Amino acid sequence: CPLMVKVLDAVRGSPAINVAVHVFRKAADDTWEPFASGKTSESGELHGLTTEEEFVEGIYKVEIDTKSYWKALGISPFHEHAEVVFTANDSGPRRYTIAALLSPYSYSTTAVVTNP
Amino acid sequence: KCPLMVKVLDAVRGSPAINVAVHVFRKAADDTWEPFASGKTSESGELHGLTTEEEFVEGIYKVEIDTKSYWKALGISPFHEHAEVVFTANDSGPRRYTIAALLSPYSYSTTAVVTNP
Amino acid sequence: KCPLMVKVLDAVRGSPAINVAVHVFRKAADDTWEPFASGKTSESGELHGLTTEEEFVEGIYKVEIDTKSYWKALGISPFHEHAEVVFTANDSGPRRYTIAALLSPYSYSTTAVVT
Amino acid sequence: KCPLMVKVLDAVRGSPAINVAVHVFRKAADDTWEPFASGKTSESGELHGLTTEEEFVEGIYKVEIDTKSYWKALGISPFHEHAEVVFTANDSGPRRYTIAALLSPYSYSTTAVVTNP
Repeated sequence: CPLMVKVLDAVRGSPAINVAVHVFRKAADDTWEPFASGKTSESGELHGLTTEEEFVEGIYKVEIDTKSYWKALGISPFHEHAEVVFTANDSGPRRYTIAALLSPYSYSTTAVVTNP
Repeated sequence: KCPLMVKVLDAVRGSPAINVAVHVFRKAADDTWEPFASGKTSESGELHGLTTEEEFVEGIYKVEIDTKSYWKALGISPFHEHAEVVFTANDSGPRRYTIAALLSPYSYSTTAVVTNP
Repeated sequence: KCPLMVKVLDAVRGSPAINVAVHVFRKAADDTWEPFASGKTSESGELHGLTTEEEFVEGIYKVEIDTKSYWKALGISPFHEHAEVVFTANDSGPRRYTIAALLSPYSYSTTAVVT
Repeated sequence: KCPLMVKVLDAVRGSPAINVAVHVFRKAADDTWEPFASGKTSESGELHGLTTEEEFVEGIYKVEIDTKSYWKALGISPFHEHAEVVFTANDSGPRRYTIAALLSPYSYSTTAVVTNP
């Protein structure tokens, strides 16, 4: 699990469940080609969408379908989705995880990176 | 601009919090918090003139924001009773401090920015 | 009364970010982003005049903040290439939108305020 | 499991905040905070097994994080003296509590997630 995305719902005080996660990689033609997709559990965490072998150096992008969740929960959201664009494995392999705290019309993204 | 400013924004409505009790305390020689200044948040959420620059001496200060009052009125059950921030003041010169709070029913974030007059 | 305002702060130095490039795009009918506006962040970190109220159509918008450029000079290698904020503007009608982004070398938070 | 857990990160370094002191106080009937539990944040940046469910009671609590000491060790000048989270525990029934804090030299955020076990 080189990449893991954790999603939490602030207003409900419970992990956000059933939000779509989509991962893209920048290609040589500066175009985003799909990399992986996932579905977040009731624990609020989606993992295993990427393996170390498939993961390689490049500029990625993670999309979280925060729009559909709040319609399902009945809230009108401001943000269509959350996008986190970052270079990966610039100097050797590393472990990247992206945490997202979600509210209607407000969200935060934090990334902690460990070498092993 | 006052040396201490407090701004609160609401996540659920995307608007600044209105009518939130804010309390300021100052440390004492006996390590006991003493009341320093109290205010009521406006609709804009920005409060100025709470403490005068001359009456803002170097020391340890605490600012509290009434989280329960805002949410018990609007109808959402709070997780936090209130938000408290503690910091040193006037270590070197009379700087201006701004304390910004992003408010959510079960979360909040606090940031501090300093401006030199 | 600029409908779109971008506010950027630097948590590491506790001061507003200075000399930050910001770009704004609007989605086209071909589902492709097309440049809409751009600017340069001042010392205060608050930007105005990026767009006009009259020329603010009801479409999907994206805001890009050149986080990598800022922290490259300051000497701390940043995690994020940049910051992206995607939203559907003028869903119910004209209004004022404020986008506030708190920056850290390895984290950032975005909050939206409507007048 | 553990009724209350506190998990802390660092923002500028992109690493968990290690060697950070955590102190928990419980409010008394005399409005006096009693030292309830104290711990040190692990290398993973999280603290677990802080309180027993039997020891945990239905009252107002408080969590303190030693922000000042952490930045002194790493060599960066911090703004905040400490981080304080206050809430009402077991208002209705026993539930799991998790308090998350993301630290930066001049800002920090606190989020709380509660689920019925």
